[PDB]
Amino acid sequence: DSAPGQAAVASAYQRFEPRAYLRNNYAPPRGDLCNPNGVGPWKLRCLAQTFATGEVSGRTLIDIGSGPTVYQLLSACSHFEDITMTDFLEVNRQELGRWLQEEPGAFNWSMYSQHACLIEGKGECWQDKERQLRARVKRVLPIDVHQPQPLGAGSPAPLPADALVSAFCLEAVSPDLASFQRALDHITTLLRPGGHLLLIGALEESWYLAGEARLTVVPVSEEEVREALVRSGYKVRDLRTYIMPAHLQTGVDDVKGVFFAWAQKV
Amino acid sequence: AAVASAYQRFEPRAYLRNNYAPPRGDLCNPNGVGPWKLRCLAQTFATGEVSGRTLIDIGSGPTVYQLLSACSHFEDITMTDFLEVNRQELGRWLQEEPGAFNWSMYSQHACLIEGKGECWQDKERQLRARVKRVLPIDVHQPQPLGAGSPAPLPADALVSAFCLEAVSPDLASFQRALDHITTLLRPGGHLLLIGALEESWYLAGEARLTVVPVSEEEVREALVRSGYKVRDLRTYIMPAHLQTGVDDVKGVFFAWAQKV
Ligand SMILES: Nc1ncnc2c1ncn2[C@@H]1O[C@H](CN(CCC[C@H]2CNCc3c2ccc(Cl)c3Cl)CC[C@H](N)C(=O)O)[C@@H](O)[C@H]1O
Ligand SMILES: Nc1ncnc2c1ncn2[C@@H]1O[C@H](CSCC[C@H](N)C(=O)O)[C@@H](O)[C@H]1O
Ligand SMILES: [K+]
Repeated sequence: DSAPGQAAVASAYQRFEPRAYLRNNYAPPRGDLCNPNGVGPWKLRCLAQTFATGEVSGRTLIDIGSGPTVYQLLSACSHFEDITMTDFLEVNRQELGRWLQEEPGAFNWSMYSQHACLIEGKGECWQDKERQLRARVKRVLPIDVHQPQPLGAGSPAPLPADALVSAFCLEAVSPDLASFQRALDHITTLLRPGGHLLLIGALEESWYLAGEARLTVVPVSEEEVREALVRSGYKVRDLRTYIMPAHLQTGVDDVKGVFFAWAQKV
Repeated sequence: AAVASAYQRFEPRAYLRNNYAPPRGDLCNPNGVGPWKLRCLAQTFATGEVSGRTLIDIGSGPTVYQLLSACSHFEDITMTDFLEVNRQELGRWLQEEPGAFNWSMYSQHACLIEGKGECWQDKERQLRARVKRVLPIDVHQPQPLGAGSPAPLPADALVSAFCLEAVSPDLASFQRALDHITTLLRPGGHLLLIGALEESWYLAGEARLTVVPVSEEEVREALVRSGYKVRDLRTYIMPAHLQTGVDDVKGVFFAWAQKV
């Protein structure tokens, strides 16, 4: 079973809104980094503090379902010299490309880049951060989390990878907890034993709007998320919860919170 | 008595490209003169020992960077300059009009050095908040603001960057103009002064201006001669890659002194 639900999301995402998605989630005021209790700051804080331990370093990194965004690698690029970026839609790989080349009409991430520099407290100016990322991002490859080999056979990516990053993928492209738990299993086939996984997801989210489609996805929870990481060969080192305030409960989702997980593969 | 007429020819927008656009205004290299200046101010304030209610910025010119670290410690500050073209240029930045100079790059790097987690927009609007007025001034006057000015004298603290040395023909009229502004300060109030070292001229478009060449120890002697006690005085040595054709400045000094 379970392949029908998956096919439902692949359909829902063919209506996907590359630049509309950014304007409505990462441009102000939904993305206001001035607010220190808010959600942009929190995600970036979790990423900066985790790499601050230095215990997550190496050679190769893979972003799992990057979408058309980068904030999730900002604090992370000073620590890996080979970044792999991935998404399922060509039109999202193409919007990232609009940003690696530095065109006008590419999304201005600079206000995230600065906040990350501020949190890391190393004196870095956001332009050198943005130059570092554009150096280390070596490839941008198609991804499907529901395959047994998510990039395909003989993929370009240097494998195994030393760590993994993923923001709002699995709980957002999986229709049932079984689909999730197996997708989490698929990407760990890419993480070398002893490497680290950094995850960010929605909590108790069952429906959201990708372009025009109203797709159906798993109401996942903090405790289910732990249980699923252990089930796949990790030990959970960190697991933090953000409670979604009233200021951003549009009517686009039933998202009640967001979680960050740091787990290491045994 | 003979006074620097040369300043009516001073283009503000060309001074701004000369000094605060890159290379000198590229804050990415941290051995550079821009970062260095901002550090001195943040460090002096992070002590909390400079604090109060009122602050006056003398010879501000068309610049604002010198109050970024400052506005978190004084609720009422006023900015001053001799020339109207400059008070107008501050006007357009504080009121957010167009044609206004983009200072964000400097706000950004001040939020970075302090490390309060500050949004650089919050820093900018806190300053626009706390600037109350933009008044003219002549530092050679025994009273440089005129009588009965809107300003709340005596201030808790003063700031001045690249002013006195850039407006005095010789050491003594500089030493005089320093005397002239100490009169503006509450005893026990603090002075934060930045200027050029062994500079003699600089360019501001068509204007070609004259500076008296001063040294670190000369700069110290003049502060005690005005009734100050220096709690810090440091020197930046202008590196080759910032020696362009806009002046002959050889270094930059910073001073933290307390009126006794
Ligand atoms: N089978 C598949 N296999 C592999 N990859 C697939 C598959 N199917 C689809 N993808 C690709 O996953 C990407 C999901 N993408 C948007 C979803 C998040 C969205 C959901 N609603 C709650 C949540 C939203 C985001 C922000 C917040 Cl705060 C909230 Cl509330 C992540 C964006 C980026 N990573 C980000 O961090 O913003 C997308 O680019 C697909 O193309
Ligand atoms: N006689 C005088 N009395 C007081 N200020 C004067 C003056 N003659 C010129 N000035 C001002 O002193 C400034 C010197 S350069 C401006 C320095 C400024 N604080 C900065 O950081 O860039 C000029 O703006 C000029 O208008
Ligand atoms: K000068």
